[PDB]
Amino acid sequence: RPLVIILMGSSSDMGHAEKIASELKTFGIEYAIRIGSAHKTAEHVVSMLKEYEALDRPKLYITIAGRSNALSGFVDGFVKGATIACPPPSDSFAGADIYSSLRMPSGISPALVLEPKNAALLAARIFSLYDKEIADSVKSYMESNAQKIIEDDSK
Amino acid sequence: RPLVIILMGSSSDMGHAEKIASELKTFGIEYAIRIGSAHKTAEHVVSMLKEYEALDRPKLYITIAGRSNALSGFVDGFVKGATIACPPPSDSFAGADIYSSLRMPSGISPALVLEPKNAALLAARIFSLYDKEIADSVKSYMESNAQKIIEDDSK
Amino acid sequence: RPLVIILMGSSSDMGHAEKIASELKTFGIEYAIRIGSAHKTAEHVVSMLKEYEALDRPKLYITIAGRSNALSGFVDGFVKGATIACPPPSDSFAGADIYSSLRMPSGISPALVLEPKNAALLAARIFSLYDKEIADSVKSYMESNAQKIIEDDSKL
Amino acid sequence: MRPLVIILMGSSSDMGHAEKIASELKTFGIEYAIRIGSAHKTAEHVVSMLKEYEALDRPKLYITIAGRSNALSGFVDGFVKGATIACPPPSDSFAGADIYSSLRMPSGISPALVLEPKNAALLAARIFSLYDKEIADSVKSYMESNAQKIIEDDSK
Amino acid sequence: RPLVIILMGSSSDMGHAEKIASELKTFGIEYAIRIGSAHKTAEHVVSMLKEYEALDRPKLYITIAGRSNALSGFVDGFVKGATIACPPPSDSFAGADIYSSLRMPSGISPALVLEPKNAALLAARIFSLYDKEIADSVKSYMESNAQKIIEDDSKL
Amino acid sequence: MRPLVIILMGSSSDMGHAEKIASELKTFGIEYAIRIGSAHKTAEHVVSMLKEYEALDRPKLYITIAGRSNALSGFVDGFVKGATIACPPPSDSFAGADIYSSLRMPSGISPALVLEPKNAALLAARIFSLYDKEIADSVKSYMESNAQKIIEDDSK
Amino acid sequence: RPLVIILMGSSSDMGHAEKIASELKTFGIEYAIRIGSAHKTAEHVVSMLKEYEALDRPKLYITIAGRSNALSGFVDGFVKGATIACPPPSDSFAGADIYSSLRMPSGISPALVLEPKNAALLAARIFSLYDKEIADSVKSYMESNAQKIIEDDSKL
Amino acid sequence: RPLVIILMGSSSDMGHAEKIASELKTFGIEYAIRIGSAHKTAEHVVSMLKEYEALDRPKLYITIAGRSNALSGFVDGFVKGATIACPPPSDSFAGADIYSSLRMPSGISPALVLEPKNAALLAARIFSLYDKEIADSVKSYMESNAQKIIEDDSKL
Ligand SMILES: Nc1cncn1[C@@H]1O[C@H](COP(=O)(O)O)[C@@H](O)[C@H]1O
Ligand SMILES: Nc1cncn1[C@@H]1O[C@H](COP(=O)(O)O)[C@@H](O)[C@H]1O
Ligand SMILES: Nc1cncn1[C@@H]1O[C@H](COP(=O)(O)O)[C@@H](O)[C@H]1O
Ligand SMILES: Nc1cncn1[C@@H]1O[C@H](COP(=O)(O)O)[C@@H](O)[C@H]1O
Ligand SMILES: Nc1cncn1[C@@H]1O[C@H](COP(=O)(O)O)[C@@H](O)[C@H]1O
Ligand SMILES: Nc1cncn1[C@@H]1O[C@H](COP(=O)(O)O)[C@@H](O)[C@H]1O
Ligand SMILES: Nc1cncn1[C@@H]1O[C@H](COP(=O)(O)O)[C@@H](O)[C@H]1O
Ligand SMILES: Nc1cncn1[C@@H]1O[C@H](COP(=O)(O)O)[C@@H](O)[C@H]1O
Repeated sequence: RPLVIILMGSSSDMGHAEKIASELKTFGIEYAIRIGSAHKTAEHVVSMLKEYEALDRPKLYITIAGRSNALSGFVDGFVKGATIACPPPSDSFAGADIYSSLRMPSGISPALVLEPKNAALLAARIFSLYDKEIADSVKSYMESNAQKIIEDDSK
Repeated sequence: RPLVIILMGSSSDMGHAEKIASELKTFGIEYAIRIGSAHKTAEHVVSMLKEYEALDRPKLYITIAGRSNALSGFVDGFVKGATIACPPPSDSFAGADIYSSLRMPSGISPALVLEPKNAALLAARIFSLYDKEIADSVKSYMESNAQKIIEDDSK
Repeated sequence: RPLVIILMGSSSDMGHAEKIASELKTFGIEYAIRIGSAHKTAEHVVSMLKEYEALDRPKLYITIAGRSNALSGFVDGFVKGATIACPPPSDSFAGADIYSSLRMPSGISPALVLEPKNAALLAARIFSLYDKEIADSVKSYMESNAQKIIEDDSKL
Repeated sequence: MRPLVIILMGSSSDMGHAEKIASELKTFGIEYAIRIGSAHKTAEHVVSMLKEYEALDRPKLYITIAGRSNALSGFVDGFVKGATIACPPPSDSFAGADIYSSLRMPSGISPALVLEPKNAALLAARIFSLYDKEIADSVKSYMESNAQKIIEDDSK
Repeated sequence: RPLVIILMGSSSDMGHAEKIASELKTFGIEYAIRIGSAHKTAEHVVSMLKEYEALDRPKLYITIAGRSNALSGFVDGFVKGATIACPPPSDSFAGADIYSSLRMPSGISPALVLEPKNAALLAARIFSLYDKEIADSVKSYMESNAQKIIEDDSKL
Repeated sequence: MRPLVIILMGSSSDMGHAEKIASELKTFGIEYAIRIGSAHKTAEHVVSMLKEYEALDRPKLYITIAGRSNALSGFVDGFVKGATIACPPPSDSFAGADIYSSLRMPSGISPALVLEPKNAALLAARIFSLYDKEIADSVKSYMESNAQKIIEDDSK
Repeated sequence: RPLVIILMGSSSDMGHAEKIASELKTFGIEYAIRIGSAHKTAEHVVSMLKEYEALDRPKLYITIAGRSNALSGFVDGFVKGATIACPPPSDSFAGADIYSSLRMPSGISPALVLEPKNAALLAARIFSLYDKEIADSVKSYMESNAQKIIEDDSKL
Repeated sequence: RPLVIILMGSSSDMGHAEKIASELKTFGIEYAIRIGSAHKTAEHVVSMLKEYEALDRPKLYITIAGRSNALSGFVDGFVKGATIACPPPSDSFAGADIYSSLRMPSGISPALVLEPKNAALLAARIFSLYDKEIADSVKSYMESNAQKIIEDDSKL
C-alpha cells in the first residue's frame, strides 16, 4: 500500500537517489524514481505530481536537488501530504547549499534529512505510526544498529 | 487519537514550544508539553519516553533544544516512530548551532524543520496520510495560505 | 517601450520591490509589480508569466524572494529573455540565503545583483544597448555619481 | 550593429575559464574578443582598451573575469556605459569567500554576477535576445533542448 | 592510580581514540577504551558510566563523537568529575561540527581540546596538580618540546 | 595545599567576564586571584607573574581570558606546568570567529576551552574534585540542583 | 617631511579616515585626506596619484574602501612605495568584506590592518626605521600602553 | 644595511619562510631566519628579539606562525619598528586561522599580507621610502609585472 516517490532534479542525482531506493527496499516499501527540475521543467513536474496525488494510497515524496534546492519547496507546496528533502552532498562554499533546503517560507514544511539511508528511515517511521509491518521492520533495523555498537564495545 | 509530545531541553525554550502547540491546536491535534535535558537529566528523559512509547496511539515527538542539540538525536534513537527536530532560533556564531541538528549518525533520522509553525504543519501532514480529519484541515490551511498570495497579487 | 516585471514571492517583500520600482521610474522605465510564490502558488506564477511573455515589447523580470530563493531560477527557466535576481537583505545565518540565488544549475542564468538601486541600474543598462533614450538617461546618472565623488574630494 | 562580447580577464592564468565562456557564446553565434588586463597592475592599459571598445557603434557586453579579490568587474563596470557581467573563476580558498568581492558593489555599480561560465554566456545571449530575434531563436532551441534532455531522462 | 576512560560513539572513531590512548601511555597513565552512542545506545552508556563512577581512583573521561557531538555533554552531565571533549577531525561544512562540542548549556563543562595528543596532555596535567609522578613526566615532556624548538633554531 | 585559581586577563576591559568566573568559583569555596597582563604588550610582566604563582606549593589552575586574537591562553599554558582553562569573552565580530584563536593550538599546548564563564568555574571545581572531596560534595550539590530545577520545571 | 595620503572611496568613509588622521597627528606626521573611487572615478584617482608620486619625499598611502575593496590594490599597483589598507568595519555577511582586502594577486602588497589607530601606528613605525623623531614618539606611546596595563594590574 | 628578521614558530614553517627569504634576496635585502614559538619558548623569543633590537640599523621582522598566531602580536608588541605577519596557508576551518592574525588589540600593528612573495615586496617597499637602491629594484620588478600582462594581452 505505501508509496514513496523519489523525485530528483537531474539524472546526475541518480547515485544519491539509488541509495535511498535501496534502503526503502530493505524496509519493504515500494518506491518510484523520477526526474524533473523546478527551474527547467516546471509544468512537467506539476503534471507528474497531479498523477501521484490522484492515487488513493498513503504516500511520501523524497525530493533531491543539488545546488540551490528549489525542488523540495516546490513539491512540498504543491502536494498535501508530507515530504522529505534529501539533497545530494556538496562541499561547494563549505556546504552552504544546505541553506536552500532549510530556509522555507511560512506554510512550507519538508522534512530535511542529510543522509540518504536516514531519509529512507524517516519515511519508514512516518508510515510505521499506522503500518505494523513497516513498524516491525524499523524495530528490527534500529535494534540491529544498537546491537552492533554493544557488540563492538564487548570486543 | 493522534498525540504529539513536545519535549524541550529547558523552561527557557517554552516561548518556542508554545508556538508549536498553538499551531497543533489549529489542526485539531492533541499535544503534551514536557521538559527534560539530554545533558542534565538523561534518566528522567528515558523514563518519560518509556511512558509515551507504551501508549497504543499514533505519535510524534517534536524535540526542542538550543545550543548544541543533543536532545533530538537522543529521543530519536530511543523511540521507534518518527520525530521532528525544531530548535529555537539563534544568531550565535552566525546560527551555527543548526549543525548540531543536521549532522546525525547512521540510523538516526529526526526531521529537521526551522519554523515552529512549519514543524506543526509537518506533524499534521505525517498524520494526514492515514487521518482524513487532519488531512482535511491541512488542505484548508494550505489553500488559505495560497489564496492570501493570489489575493495580495490582485490588490 | 521596455517593461520590467517586478515579481516578489510575498507581500512582505514589498518595501524592497518599491525601492527597485522607484529607481526604474527615475530612468523612465515602465514597471509592473506582482506577487507569487514558487513554493505556494506555482501554477499562478506559470499562468502570470505566460501573460507577460505574450507581450511584444522588450522585457526583463526582476525576481524577489527572501529565504531560499526558488523564485528566480523558476522564472528564469520559464521565460525566454533575461532575468535579474535581487533578493531582499537578510542577516540570518550571516546572510547565507545569498547562496540560494547564486547556485544555479546548467542553463539557468539570472543576473544576481544585491542592491535594489543597482538591480534597477542593470535593467536600464540591459535596455540601453538598443534604447538611446535609456542610454542617455543612464549616462547622465552615472556621470552624476562620478561628479559627486570628485566634488566631495575638491570640497575637503 | 552586430552583437559583441568583450571577455576581459585579469591574468593569463584565467584563460581556461575565459575559453569556456567564449566557446558557449560561439554556439549562440555571438562574436567575442578575449583580452587581458589587471585593475591592480595595469589600470591605464585597461582604461585605454575600454575607450577603444566603447567607441564601437554596436550592442556590446563585457564579461569580466578576475580571481581572488575581484577589482576588475567593478572597475570595468564603472567605466563603460552598457551592462556588464561578472563571472569569476571558481575557488575554494576560504570556503569560496572570494565571491563576496564580486557581490558587494557600491551604489551605482551594477555588474550582473553569474557563477557558471556557460550560464554567463547564456545571460549574455538572453540580454541581446530582447531585441535580436535570431539570438532569441537560438536561446529557445538551447533551453528547450535542456528541458527535453530532462523529460527524456525521466521517461527513460 | 589515575584512570582515563576513552569513550567513543562508534568503532569508526577508533583511530582517533588510539592516538589519545598511545599518548596517555607515554605519561604512564592507565586507560580503558569503550564504545557507546548517546543517540543509539543511551542506556548502555548510562549503565557503563555507573560502573566507572563506582571506582575509587581519580578518573577523567575523554569523550569522542564525530558529527553532532551529543556524547560529551551527555557523559559530562552524568559523571561527577571533569571530562574532556576531543572530537575526531572533519572538514565537512568547513569543520562546523566543532560547534556541537563548544555550545554547552549552563552546568555542563567538558574541556574542549582539538588535537588527540593535546587531549592526553590536558588529562595528564589535570592529574599532575596532585600526582608527582605524572607531574615529573609532564615536565620532561614539555621541556623536551621546548628544547627541540631551541635546537632547531640554533642548527640553522 | 588549598586549591587556587589564577584568573589572568589581557586587559582591564575583560574585567566583567572575569568577575562572573570569580563569583562562581566563590560559590564552590575556591580561592582565586584576578590579574591583568597582555601577551602582546606586557610579555615579561606576564612571565614574571607566572613564575611567582608557579612557585606556590598548592594545587593550582589558570583561567585565561583574552578577547580578539587570543595569544594569552597558549602563552600561559606553554609556560606553566599544570592544567589551564581558556575562557575568552564573547564576541560576535566576524560571526564569532575569534573562537578559532582559542581552539587552534600547536602540539604540546593544551588549554581546556570552555565558552561560558560559569562553566569554566565548574570545570575548575571538577578538576580539583578528583582529589578534593569537599569540592566534590559542592559540585554534586550544584549539579543535582541544576537537574532538580529541570525535573521541577517539567512537573510544574 | 613624511606624508601619509589617506585616500577613501566615498565621503561615507570620512569618520573612519578622521580616526586615522587624528592618530597620525599625535605622532607628528603630516597627512592629506582625499576621496576617489576605483569603480566610479578611476581616471580621477590615477591623476591624483600622479601628483603625489611626483613629490620627492617619503610617503605612504592609507586606503579605505568599504564593501568590495578594489581601491587598495588599485592604489598599491600604481604607486612605488608601501601602502596600507584599512577598510571600514562591517558586519555584512559575517564581515566577509575583509576577504576583498586580503586576497591580492602576485606583485600587490598592501599592508592590511583592521583598527584605524593601528593603521596610523604601523605608518609611524614604517617611517621610524629612518626618522629618529617618530621613533621617539612611537617609543613613548607604546611604553605608555604597556605601563597602563601594569598599573591596571597593580591595583588588583 | 637593512635587515629583515624572518621569525617562524616551528621548523614545519620553513618552506614558507624560504619563499619569503628567496624573494628578499632578489631585492638585495639581507635576512636572518630564526625559529621560536610564542607558546612553548617565550623567554627564548624575548632574548632573541633583544639581540636584534640592539642593532643600530633599519630592520623589519616578518613573523610566521600557523594555527592560532600568537607570534606576530607578541613580536610586534615587543619591538620598536614595523613588523609584517605572513602566516602559512591553511584550509582548516575554511581558513579561519586567518582571524588570529587580523584581530589585534589597541597598540599592536603588524602588517598582514598573505602571499610570501608579497610579504617580501612590502618589506622592500617599506625600506624603499629612504633606500634609493631598493626603490630602483622594486621599480624594475613592478614594471616587469605590468609589462608581462600587456605582452600576454598583445598576443591575443
Ligand atoms: N537546483 C536544481 C534545479 N534544477 C536542477 N537542480 C540541481 O542542480 C544540479 C545540477 O543540475 P544539472 O545537472 O541540470 O545542471 C543537480 O543536482 C540538480 O538536482
Ligand atoms: N543543549 C541543551 C542540553 N540541555 C539543554 N540544552 C539547551 O541549551 C539551552 C540552555 O539551557 P539551560 O537553560 O539549561 O542553560 C536551552 O535552549 C536548552 O534547550
Ligand atoms: N522563498 C520563498 C518561496 N516562496 C516565498 N518565499 C520567500 O520567503 C519569505 C517569507 O514568505 P512568506 O511571507 O510567504 O512566509 C519571503 O521573502 C518570500 O519571498
Ligand atoms: N584580483 C586580481 C587583480 N589583478 C588580477 N587579479 C586576479 O588574481 C588572480 C591572480 O593574478 P596574477 O596571475 O596576476 O597573480 C587572477 O585570477 C587574476 O584575475
Ligand atoms: N554523533 C554521534 C552520535 N552517536 C554517534 N555519533 C558519531 O557519528 C559518527 C558516525 O557514527 P556511526 O558510525 O554510528 O554512523 C561517529 O563519529 C560517531 O561518534
Ligand atoms: N588579544 C589580546 C592581546 N592583548 C590583549 N588582548 C585582548 O584584546 C582585547 C582588547 O585589548 P586592549 O583593551 O588592550 O586593546 C581584550 O579582550 C584583550 O584581552
Ligand atoms: N568598494 C567601493 C568602490 N568605490 C567605493 N566603494 C566603497 O563602497 C562603500 C559605498 O560607497 P558609495 O558611498 O559610493 O556607495 C564605501 O565604503 C566605499 O568606500
Ligand atoms: N601557533 C603556534 C604557536 N607556536 C607554534 N605555532 C604554530 O603552530 C603550527 C604547529 O606548530 P608545532 O610544529 O610546534 O606543532 C606551526 O605553523 C607553528 O608556527
